[PDB]
Amino acid sequence: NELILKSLKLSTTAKEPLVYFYLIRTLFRSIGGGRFENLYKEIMPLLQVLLESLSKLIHEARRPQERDIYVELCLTVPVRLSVLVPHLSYLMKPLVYALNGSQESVSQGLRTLELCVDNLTAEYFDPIIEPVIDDVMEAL
Repeated sequence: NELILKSLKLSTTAKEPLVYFYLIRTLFRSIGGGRFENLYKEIMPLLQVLLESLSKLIHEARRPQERDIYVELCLTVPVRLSVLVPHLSYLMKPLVYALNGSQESVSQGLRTLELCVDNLTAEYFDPIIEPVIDDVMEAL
């Protein structure tokens, strides 16, 4: 938790903030265990909202690689789906970006969508996907 919070805090003021996001991406990729999602549960909203803000307010400065990193962090959260049922609105926006990206991002987005459609009930999930259903279906 301390590492994640510090990484974000100096990412707010680093000369090249992408390095800290690379570190967080590596951490999420290489992490696995029962207690770590329990530790991420408390700090989920801050990370989600920060990734949302950076993803929406980026204009592809150097390449789309920063947006790719942001969406990969957003959809590669190690927590189980049961805890992740709330805050799904933060996940919905990067879904279209992932589905419109490269091969790995497309695969990650498709895996997230498959995990989402079957577990969640229709009446709960439908309003959440409604704002971006047209673009999601076009990309699909």
